[PDB]
Amino acid sequence: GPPGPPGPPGPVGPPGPPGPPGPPG
Amino acid sequence: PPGPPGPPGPVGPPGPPGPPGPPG
Amino acid sequence: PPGPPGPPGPPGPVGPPGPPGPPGPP
Repeated sequence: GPPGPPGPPGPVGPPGPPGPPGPPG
Repeated sequence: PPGPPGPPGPVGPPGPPGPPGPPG
Repeated sequence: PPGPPGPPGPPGPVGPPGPPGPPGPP
């Protein structure tokens, strides 16, 4: 028999890094 | 007789950076 | 007998954006 179909998508990736600091007051 | 579905793929990549912080 | 399992699926969605940065200096 032929191979089965592809598996499901993997899970959602991790959050990105924080943004840079805000502007001086 | 087809095989079963494959395994789940890899975790996605890290998200993009957040926005700049608040003014001081 | 059956075939072998299929290949892995694709990678998942990109992760969410990070949080806002820290405050600026006073």
